[PDB]
Amino acid sequence: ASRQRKLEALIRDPRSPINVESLLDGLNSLVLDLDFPALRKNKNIDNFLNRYEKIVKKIRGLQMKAEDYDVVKVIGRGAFGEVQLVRHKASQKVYAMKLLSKFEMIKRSDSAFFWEERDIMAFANSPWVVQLFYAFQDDRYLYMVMEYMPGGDLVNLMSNYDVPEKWAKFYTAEVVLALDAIHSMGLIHRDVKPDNMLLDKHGHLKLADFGTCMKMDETGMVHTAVGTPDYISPEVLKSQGGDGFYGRECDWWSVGVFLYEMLVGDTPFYADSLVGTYSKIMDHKNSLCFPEDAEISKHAKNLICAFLTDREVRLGRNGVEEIRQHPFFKNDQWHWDNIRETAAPVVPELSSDIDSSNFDDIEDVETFPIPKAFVGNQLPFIGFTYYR
Amino acid sequence: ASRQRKLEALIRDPRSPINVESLLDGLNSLVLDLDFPALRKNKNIDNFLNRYEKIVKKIRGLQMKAEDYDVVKVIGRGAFGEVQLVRHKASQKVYAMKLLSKFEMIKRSDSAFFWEERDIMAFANSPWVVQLFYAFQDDRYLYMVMEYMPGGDLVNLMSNYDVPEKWAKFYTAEVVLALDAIHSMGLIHRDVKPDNMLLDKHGHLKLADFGTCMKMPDYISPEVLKGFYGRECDWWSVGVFLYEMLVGDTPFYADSLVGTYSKIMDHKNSLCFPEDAEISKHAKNLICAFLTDREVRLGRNGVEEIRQHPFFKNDQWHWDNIRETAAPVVPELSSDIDSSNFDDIVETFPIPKAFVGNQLPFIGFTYYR
Ligand SMILES: COc1cccc([C@@H](C)NC(=O)c2ccc(-c3ccnc(F)c3)nc2)c1
Ligand SMILES: COc1cccc([C@@H](C)NC(=O)c2ccc(-c3ccnc(F)c3)nc2)c1
Repeated sequence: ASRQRKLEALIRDPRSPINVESLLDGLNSLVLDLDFPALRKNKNIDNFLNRYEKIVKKIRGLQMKAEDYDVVKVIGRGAFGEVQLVRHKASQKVYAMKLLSKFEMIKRSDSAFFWEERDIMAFANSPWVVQLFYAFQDDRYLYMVMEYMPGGDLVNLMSNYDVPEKWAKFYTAEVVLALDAIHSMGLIHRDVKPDNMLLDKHGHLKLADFGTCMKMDETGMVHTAVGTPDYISPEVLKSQGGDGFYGRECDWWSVGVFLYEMLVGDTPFYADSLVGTYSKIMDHKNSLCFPEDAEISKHAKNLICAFLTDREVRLGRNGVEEIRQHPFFKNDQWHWDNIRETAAPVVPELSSDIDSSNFDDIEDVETFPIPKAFVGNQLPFIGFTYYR
Repeated sequence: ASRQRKLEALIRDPRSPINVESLLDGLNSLVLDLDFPALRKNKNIDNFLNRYEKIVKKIRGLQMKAEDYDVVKVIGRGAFGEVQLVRHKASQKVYAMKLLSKFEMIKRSDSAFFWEERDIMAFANSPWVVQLFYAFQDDRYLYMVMEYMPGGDLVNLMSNYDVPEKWAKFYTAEVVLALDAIHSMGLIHRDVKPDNMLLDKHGHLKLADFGTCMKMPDYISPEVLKGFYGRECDWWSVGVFLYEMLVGDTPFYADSLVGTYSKIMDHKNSLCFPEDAEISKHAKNLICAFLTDREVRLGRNGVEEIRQHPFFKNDQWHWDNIRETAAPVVPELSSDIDSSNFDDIVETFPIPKAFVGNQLPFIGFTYYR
């Protein structure tokens, strides 16, 4: 039949919401939401659960789960969970596994952010994005098994090394190509910073933490929770108070803040309080001054000022090409088409497959209540499971 | 990787409860049970339905449905629905489609019977069972698309024809082989009768109506008229069937129902063959062999003792080739929608306040051959 080929095409497609893994999540979520002593007083619910008792226990055994991975060490912490350095028990392969608590996401009213984060890492097929091999879930958490990045974040690098300009040219250029890939996918990052810039086994850049990512409207804009204030742009610091819009330019601001921090040493709009940091970002024409002691070229000064302006005249409105032709980026080391295949400034010297010397030691769990009626706490997480 | 091959094996298997069609039923049922104005006041339910709004409307369009079939005529009626003679709009192929109301099955507390009925017709792969090509559903009904049997039931045949013994030998033997196939599958029919015995385009037998089937009042046996009971209760009804064709009336007939029940319990005394009736000694012997107490009945120790009974001897057919020989009454049918051998023959669920789950018993019913 002509309709049956169209139906089988939808189920085979991994982007589709009615794939085999998503359909299995629907069944697991339905049984998890229904299987309680109170809800089994309903005749329809009791007879359904008894039919699907044995097969759901079988599928839970066969499907991927937290018990398949040994937790080596906690390597990062966030709002709704943590990032664990893990080893798969069967294959002995090392991964970085991000956890996200379902209770905390439901409680704090933020349970849509992970969809774009899963899709960016799973489906970008880009060397600038951290690849997602497996996504899975249980009653408590969502899991995202990713390629481990043993070189560590760019906060680690700036603390340990006094960064010269040739190194800054490299890492900025990689950030430019990384954001261009995200902008090409139809997305604004909203939270570009050294914490979200990770270094691989070879010392080359990939981006992680795509929680603040939102898909652009048809114009190239987006219309509500924010990152750290040091790297946030002034147009974002007005839109948060009542409606407001902003485009890809807000990411390019943060590249200017990033390029300032490596060369100078401190953040350009730094203050003791948070209110001071916000005020300096709004007054960026007057407050942006380069320290006289600081070792910075004229071209790098020019590029930071080109990024750190009002949105309407900023560098990166009219494509990436104007950023790429800027004289700062000229060198006799790499070109734009081959930067990721050249030798990195800092190649990590790693002692083992579970070496986390480039990550700092992380310092050290309420569940859902057993409900009276149907609440549907697992329904927002149907479709999350993914197998490469 | 070893677990993923086992998981994909379960989903590919059409007998399995977690196949692709059953998983799609789970999604459709979840959306049907949840999509109401009251339940959308829950944030989790509203955001789930908005994600799966467009794709569920798309799958409902692509999947099989009642609108794909033109209803020619209603050919039977039952407790929870009807049997429609139908034609598929695309292919122009004629089928018999059984409807079953979801409201009536939920209300009267009987919503497990259809599983064995679907599985018997879908998966028997036997010439004695009516084949199920497609099973599907909507919010209101379950549907079972079957091969049309234009020869009609054996009630039709006994009314129209005065049935001789050579004809009775044939139709009884086909019933014996038909029940043997059902008994081989691990099932007791519980309701063997002329209404449930249909004749195909060639005048050969298939069984329909497998509602009373479970896995191991004119026609009901005395052991059922109280406990537990085996395959022997079907073999009683073959004796009642063989009596009705040769004699003309039911052996334990009464005016009231209470009279019919009493005569079945007193079957040693009440079973008398009319003196006017044209019946052999061997056919008398076989009816009496079937119409006894369960403990000494014909058909306890396999079908072989029934097959070797002298009544069934003839110079027409053998047991291995009976269904390939010429039938007694071959139907003379004028068209693919001829229903001359069939006689001429709606409250919904309330919009609920909370989650009730009225579609949950019907998850897994959809089947595509
Ligand atoms: C809002 O809920 C959250 C819960 C947990 C964490 C976070 C944020 C703060 N962290 C990340 O997104 C994040 C994700 C991957 C990695 C990573 C990737 C590859 N190799 C590594 F070695 C580490 N690092 C950091 C947020
Ligand atoms: C449970 O509620 C019910 C709802 C409707 C009906 C019935 C029972 C009484 N009828 C049947 O089962 C039944 C009878 C004949 C045919 C059939 C099969 C093939 N070719 C035909 F021409 C007719 N198919 C099915 C019960």
